Amino acid sequence: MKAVLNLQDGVNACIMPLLQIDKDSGNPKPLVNAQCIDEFYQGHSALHIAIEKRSLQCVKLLVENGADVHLRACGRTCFYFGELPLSLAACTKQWDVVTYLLENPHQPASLEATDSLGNTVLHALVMIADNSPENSALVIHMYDGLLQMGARLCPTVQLEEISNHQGLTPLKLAAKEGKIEIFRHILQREFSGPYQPLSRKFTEWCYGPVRVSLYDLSSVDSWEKNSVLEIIAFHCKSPNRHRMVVLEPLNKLLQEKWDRLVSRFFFNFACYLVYMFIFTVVAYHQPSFGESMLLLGHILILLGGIYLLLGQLWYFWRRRLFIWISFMDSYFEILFLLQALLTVLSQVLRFMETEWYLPLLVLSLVLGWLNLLYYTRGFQHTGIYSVMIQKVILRDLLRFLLVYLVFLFGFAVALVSLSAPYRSILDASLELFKFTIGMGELAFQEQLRFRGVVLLLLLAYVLLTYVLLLNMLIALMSETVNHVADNSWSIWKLQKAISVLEMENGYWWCRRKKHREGRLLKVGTRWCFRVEEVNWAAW
Amino acid sequence: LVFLFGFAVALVSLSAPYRSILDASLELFKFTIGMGELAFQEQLRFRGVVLLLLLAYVLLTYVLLLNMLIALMSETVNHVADNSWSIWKLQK
Repeated sequence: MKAVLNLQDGVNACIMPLLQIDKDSGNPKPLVNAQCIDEFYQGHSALHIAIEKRSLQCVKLLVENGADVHLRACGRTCFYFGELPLSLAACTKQWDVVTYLLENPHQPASLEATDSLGNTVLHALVMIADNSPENSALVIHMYDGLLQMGARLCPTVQLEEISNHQGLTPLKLAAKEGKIEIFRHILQREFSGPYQPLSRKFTEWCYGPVRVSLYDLSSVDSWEKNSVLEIIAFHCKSPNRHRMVVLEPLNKLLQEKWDRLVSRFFFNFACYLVYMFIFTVVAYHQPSFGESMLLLGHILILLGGIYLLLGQLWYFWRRRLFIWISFMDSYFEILFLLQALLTVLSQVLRFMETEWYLPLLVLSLVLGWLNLLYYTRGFQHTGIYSVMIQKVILRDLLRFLLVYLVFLFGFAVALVSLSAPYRSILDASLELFKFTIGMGELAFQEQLRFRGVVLLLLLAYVLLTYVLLLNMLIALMSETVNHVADNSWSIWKLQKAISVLEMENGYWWCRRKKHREGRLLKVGTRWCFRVEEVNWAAW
Repeated sequence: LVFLFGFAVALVSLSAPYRSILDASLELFKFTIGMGELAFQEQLRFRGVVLLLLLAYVLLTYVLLLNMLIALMSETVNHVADNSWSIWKLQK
């Protein structure tokens, strides 16, 4: 290794005696496939050094002498290249080296090898990719080159259908990690010519600016498990998961599924409005002819609460297991579960005959209408700007409230201790808050117990609560006036995609079957989806 | 409107507002102009929870108004660049 590890071009002249000095002399164990044991470069060996040095004669000589090509480096900020000499050559843009490594170097390398994680060269190229305009060209060029060469060498195996150790493929791995640049290229691979079979888009006809294409569909949820549509929507922690859903193969597919399931959305909306009206009417007409209807209303409310609780439970601990929270996009499922639990908790007290049921029955009424805003997503385009909520209030408003509560309680305790409350601090605490939203009461105590000393301290609480509000407003404005983007269409489309993917399964009591999109077309010896596209940017 | 009606009917059902819904709706709306009451009375059996409902109502109203103001500011930022004189000329 130290002989190879050099920067001079002439150091290849000293390995010539060493080739046969150790080869034909003892060495029960092999001579050249030695690996480092430093626990950070376990398996680095000597071939990796030769390949990394941008050298071609050294790697030729080592392979000729009998070096092993299937040697993996383990250990190790790390540099992940695929843990294989072929993957290392591919990732470093060495066409001459990679061609020789698998064409005929004696004991040729395999294009379908693993690296103890299930990844192959195609997985490694996707994983190291980037959204930068420079790396994308290299990744696409090498991916296409290796794909073309695989058919030339071994056309009996599909390199792009080899599963990872997590059940993933390069197409799905590019979607989970968020590599949009290599994802879009894979979805729209043309390859017109002798390499037509290894393509995914088959243009049908073109006339003027109009084109008609047939996209291949290995990314449809129906008749598939762990499909690309679920990975891009559920098992994806990336900020660009919304920009990967407006691509041409997916946009029309989601639109034709949303148009099919738009009646059930409003049917559920109506079935929820009727339930809320009945609940409000029953709650208003408290017991403290018409006596028979009250029992029926209570039974209906209990049944509705049980149904909602069962639905939310089946959603949580039976389908979206291993949620891992990530980012709280399920902002309304928790509220639905809370309302469903509170309703049944309030209604179960009839057997207990406890007067404490009245407050809870009120709370379920407050959340119910508050949950009605959930359905404001399919109603026209309403919801494109409704997503301007819960942007930073999850973080900024939390700190604002934490500071405000401390500044409230400290001043309240100070006012109580200094002094017109007598023994209770609740009165002063509520008066301090009423001084903000309402009118309040500003006076010199009760002209007793010294008095007047407490007034000077009150002049600072108002200033603090004013400046905190000003800072919060400034932060909110500075997060909106600048950094403003028209990327709302993508957010609304992602919300509609999630809703469509949820409604496709059906209800927990009547599991509806699946429906496959596209027709079983054939292009040569393949389900396809026809998309028209009009673009007046010709030339 | 739906927020105000839901809170008013909840407060009416809980027994601070009193009697019917229209007067309760007036009491809830009065908080928006600036004047409000938070004494929550003392003869009410279910006190405290009324205070929680009022706090939730005022917080929701404030956040809704802030979001509306932000949307108005964002909209006015866009179409202010070079359309002041032309509209007046078209009206003339």
